[PDB]
Amino acid sequence: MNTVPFTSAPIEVTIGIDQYSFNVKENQPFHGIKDIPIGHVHVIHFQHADNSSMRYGYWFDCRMGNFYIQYDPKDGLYKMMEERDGAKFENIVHNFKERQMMVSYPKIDEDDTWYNLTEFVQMDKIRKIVRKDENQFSYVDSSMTTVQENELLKAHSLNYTVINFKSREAIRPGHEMEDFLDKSYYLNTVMLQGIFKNSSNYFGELQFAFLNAMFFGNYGSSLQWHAMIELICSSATVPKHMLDKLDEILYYQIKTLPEQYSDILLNERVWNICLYSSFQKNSLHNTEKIMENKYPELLG
Repeated sequence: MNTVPFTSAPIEVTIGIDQYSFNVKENQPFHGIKDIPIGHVHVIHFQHADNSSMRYGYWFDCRMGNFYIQYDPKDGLYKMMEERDGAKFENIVHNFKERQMMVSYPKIDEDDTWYNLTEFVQMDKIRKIVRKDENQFSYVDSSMTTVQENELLKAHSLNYTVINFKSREAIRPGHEMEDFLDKSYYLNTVMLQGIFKNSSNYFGELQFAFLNAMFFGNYGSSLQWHAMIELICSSATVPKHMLDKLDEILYYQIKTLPEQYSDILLNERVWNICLYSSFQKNSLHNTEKIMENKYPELLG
């Protein structure tokens, strides 16, 4: 299907669906979101009126089942659920009067923003990162730490591939100076060939990390997104089309960020290195341009 119904909206909440956002008044007859473009992952996210620091939400793919949202009194949270296929369900969810109480997913923008933010993101990879369980959708919130964050402090965590520059996995014995300065071995042998297998899987996790940082204020995800960028930029040897694609991917991401700088969304230190010092800095034409236009404060 392409509708995500809500049982009701008993409490005031700001609802995000992908990059769009609307407010639902307490007990306003609201019964969900209709006309969702099938065949991209999607994310629905929530922020309550009384809670500013806490965002929470669900990544899902409408091709994998029928999902709906139900408010849980115990928890005071909106929860995603799966509903088994059925004629009766279809008939209530597609009823004209019911659909009049739903908000329509906005007609696609000519920049094709969502597709460009999620081109490489795949629901099955998302489930491997977030939690392998009985649900086909994945819960994320502002507080979830990453496996990496969990180790820096020496199952409810974000299992991103750990990208550790100071680690011995980054340095070949006998190449201590070379691999410290040039991350090509780490990027190509360890990460691309060993772990991700290809650049699409690498970009998928980079895109997912970015979206979590942005929609949930998840710092661990911001950390991951920056690390994945810096790993490419600080490698003297990068597969040909990978560099060109990265500039385009980053451009859309920077474009979608809020106008107000936030140090949990953009890392000034890393961005200054990538844009102005890194080996691949010249490959980031479009990204550099929008970064300077949008956030001159951070850059000089």
